[PDB]
Amino acid sequence: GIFAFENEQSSTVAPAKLYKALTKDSDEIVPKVIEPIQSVEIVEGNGGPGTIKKIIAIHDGHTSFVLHKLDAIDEANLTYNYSIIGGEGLDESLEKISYESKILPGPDGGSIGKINVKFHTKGDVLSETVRDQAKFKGLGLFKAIEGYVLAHPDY
Repeated sequence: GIFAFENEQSSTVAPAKLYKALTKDSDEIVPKVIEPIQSVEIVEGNGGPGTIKKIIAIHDGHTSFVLHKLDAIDEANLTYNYSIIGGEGLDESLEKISYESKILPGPDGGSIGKINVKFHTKGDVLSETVRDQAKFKGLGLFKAIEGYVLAHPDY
């Protein structure tokens, strides 16, 4: 199945800066904001669509990873779509989780992060364990990065 959810988060960060942090600079910001993440490594591709990233983490004890694929990016429209396609952290019932993001202009020179998340389930049911984690999964990454940029604009 494919269960889509939409979420929106306002931010005081200027659209282009928030977008940059979420795209171009995420590899380097993420390790600083989510401690278990040691690094984010490009294992395929040269950065545009199709690129695969191995996010190396050590969830208490041993190193593991999660696989991320860039599905599309359009900086001119401040949009970027990526998916979580493998490794630990990806529920057993999911094929992958796809995110389609767009940063829109908000009032007062701030912005709005519209995140459409799609859970591609192996069955016809979205488990309550996942529908109850569609949160951390929905806006988690976004909030972490936005908070960082918010507190470290000159990063």
